[PDB]
Amino acid sequence: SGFRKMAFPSGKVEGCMVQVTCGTTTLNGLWLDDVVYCPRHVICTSEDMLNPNYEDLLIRKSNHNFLVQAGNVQLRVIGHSMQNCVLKLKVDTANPKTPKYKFVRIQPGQTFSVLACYNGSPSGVYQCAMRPNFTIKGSFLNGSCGSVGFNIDYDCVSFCYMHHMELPTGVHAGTDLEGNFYGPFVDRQTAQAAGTDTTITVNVLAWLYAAVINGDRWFLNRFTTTLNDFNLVAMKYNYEPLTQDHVDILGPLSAQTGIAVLDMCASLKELLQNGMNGRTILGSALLEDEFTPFDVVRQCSGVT
Amino acid sequence: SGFRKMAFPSGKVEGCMVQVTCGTTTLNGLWLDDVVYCPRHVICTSEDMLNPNYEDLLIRKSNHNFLVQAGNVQLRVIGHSMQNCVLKLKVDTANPKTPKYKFVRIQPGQTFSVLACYNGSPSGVYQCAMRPNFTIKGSFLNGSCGSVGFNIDYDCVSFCYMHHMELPTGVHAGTDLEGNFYGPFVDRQTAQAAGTDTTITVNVLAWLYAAVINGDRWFLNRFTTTLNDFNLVAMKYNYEPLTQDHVDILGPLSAQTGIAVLDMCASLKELLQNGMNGRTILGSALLEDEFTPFDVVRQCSGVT
Ligand SMILES: O=C(Nc1cncc2c1CNCC2)[C@@H]1CCOc2ccc(Cl)cc21
Ligand SMILES: O=C(Nc1cncc2c1CNCC2)[C@@H]1CCOc2ccc(Cl)cc21
Repeated sequence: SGFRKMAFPSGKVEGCMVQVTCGTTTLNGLWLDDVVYCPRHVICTSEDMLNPNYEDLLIRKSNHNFLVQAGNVQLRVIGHSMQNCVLKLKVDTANPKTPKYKFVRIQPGQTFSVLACYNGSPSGVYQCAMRPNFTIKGSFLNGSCGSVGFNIDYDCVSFCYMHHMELPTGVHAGTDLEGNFYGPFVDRQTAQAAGTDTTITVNVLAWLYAAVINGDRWFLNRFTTTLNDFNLVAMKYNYEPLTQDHVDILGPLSAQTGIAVLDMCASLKELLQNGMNGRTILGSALLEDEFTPFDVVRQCSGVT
Repeated sequence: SGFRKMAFPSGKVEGCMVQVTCGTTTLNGLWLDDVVYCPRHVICTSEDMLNPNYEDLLIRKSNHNFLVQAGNVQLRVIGHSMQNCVLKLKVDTANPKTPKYKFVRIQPGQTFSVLACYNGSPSGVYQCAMRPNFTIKGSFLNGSCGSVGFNIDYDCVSFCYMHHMELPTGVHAGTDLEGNFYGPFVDRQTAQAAGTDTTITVNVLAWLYAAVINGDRWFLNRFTTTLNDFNLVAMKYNYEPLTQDHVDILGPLSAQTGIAVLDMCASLKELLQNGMNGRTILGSALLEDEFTPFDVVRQCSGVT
């Protein structure tokens, strides 16, 4: 028992982190097979970030201008190409620690682990959610760019995020591993609006089921609701609308606990309208939305 | 910017996890150099746990009864000894992935990362605190015993915890890597009282400094207090008494923010007496005590 904000073991990803330097800019790269992936802004100076023309900036760079260091050894760069907002540096050596991997574009509301890195070295790992507005609330300092987010399914690492930018609001923005930004963001130093963020309703419900499994049951009530009535409340409290697709993925948790999805929706409705009344759920005084129904099933069953 | 409950990268520890089986009991072991460390209750059946005589139970076991599997290969056990509540299995092969390491006994209030494992395989990593009552609030299912807690300082892994038991309250108890339980616990299936738990005051103050660094400043007030007045309030709210030693370790955070330790104590006093008034600090609606002053300095500076 017990329920924690658990990250995936980061070993398979640590073995892929390298340092990439171009001119005076240094950031993190991801070495998979004979390719190193990093944010394309490694070719910019601070002044270039105001309005960069990446095609023109990259044209002035050659393979020998990209310094790639893995641990203490230097990698020989034999090719370079830009794909959307990432640079792909072809190296003459395959990473011997390359795990089985995939590049995946996650959906808003999905969770992943971030391995925060500086100078190609890992400092920490944490679990977070891709917000419905395509930002992440990470912990990233200067030099953290190129740090990646991922999920693991037994021996396969599905890379889903690469860190690029911190918005003036202190929230974070990045790309998938093909260099496409999540959200409307561009890699320029210009104030960019992240949309209205909402609470990931399906995740909160999954976390309420995780609380029932671990013994926190005070929030259970004698009521029920409909998907329509619940969504009227969710919209009022800036929660994402719950669909039958969301109800479907809550099925295993509904089965284990014997608490129907709409009954759990009624508990969530009362918590939204009345608050916690100074009480806690799984050690939190607010409604947690950073665990998906899959995360709750995985943690409660022991998937290694 | 941003502040997360960050765990240490778990790679160095993943390379040390093995599965240990003795009879019908399987749990996790820690392979360092030519020794495998695991909870001594691996030699018990469920029935034996009621009132085990470990000296007598171990006497019936020989080296060949301890099955140790690392990944897919079997390790040859050439010796066995009990040290307090851990078994040390001498193997004929040194773990080639043994990182630089130390065995350390942490103090109550200190934090560490847990690599939860099942059948010698890592499933997740999370950061937690050793409670003032020597329990931890982990996330451990059946088969998680032998999972370890640790800290990392550049290339050295200081192992501080090995998981052994879940109390009837759902909280967790374990030993240091010499097999000494943290707290008054014994490895027997008998209801055991964990003392009154308290909030780790120095950690809450460090986390308030981390909030100021990241922009959450609403809780700052025009007041100050004394160590005596503050401790009268801390005792009322079941907080640990703050000592000059605690004030001393908050020094770097006090310097960075320009907010004197007793001024931050006054903010904490008002938060204890009045609550948050429906507001959040670093995305939490309660006072977080799972970040030490060292953790806040490390995360805010970027120690890899
Ligand atoms: O956001 C950026 N980096 C950064 C990333 N993550 C955390 C932190 C920082 C910098 N301050 C400390 C915290 C850079 C600098 C600003 O101008 C731009 C513009 C576009 C892009 Cl893609 C990147 C950047
Ligand atoms: O606590 C124990 N294991 C366990 C450990 N962590 C999490 C969970 C469990 C079991 N239930 C699921 C969650 C075992 C069984 C109970 O009797 C004892 C008595 C003493 C000792 Cl050292 C160990 C144990």
